[PDB]
Amino acid sequence: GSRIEREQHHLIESIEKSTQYMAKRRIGALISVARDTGMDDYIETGIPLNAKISSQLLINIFIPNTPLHDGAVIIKGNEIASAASYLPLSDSPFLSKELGTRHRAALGISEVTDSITIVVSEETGGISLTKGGELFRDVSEEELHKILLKELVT
Ligand SMILES: Cc1nn(C)c(C)c1CC(=O)Nc1ccccn1
Ligand SMILES: [Cl-]
Repeated sequence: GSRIEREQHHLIESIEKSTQYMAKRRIGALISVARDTGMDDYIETGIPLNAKISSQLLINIFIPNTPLHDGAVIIKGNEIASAASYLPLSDSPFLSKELGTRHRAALGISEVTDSITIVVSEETGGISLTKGGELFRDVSEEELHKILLKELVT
């Protein structure tokens, strides 16, 4: 009851710290947090980790030209379920064309699941979020904290 609430805030803090580190260095990232709708089919596409959640591990996963970086990290429950997992690309023509594959993958998974997905752009270092087919582009740290707090702490 209260143990899961402490885990969710640790999940939020882990996302904030890792995205800040990667944004400063323009390291692309794609982190999808599953919810009610299971993402088990997409977890199976990646390399399984089943690891404890930490900002340190999230950073090490997305280091460029490493075995674990090319794809999405999926967080299920209180674990980093998989890395290098593949997410469906959205077919939306409304998505801006200056955004890349990570943004299109984050939008695609938000259209068929209720998951919260976070993106770090390797071109601009901007942090974006997707939920329910919508895109919050280049959010600030306050905006990111408010969205994650509302959507991840039940
Ligand atoms: C869904 C899918 N299956 N397969 C074989 C491909 C190539 C895709 C789409 C895709 O490129 N998704 C992606 C790209 C970057 C990060 C995360 N997902
Ligand atoms: Cl990108």
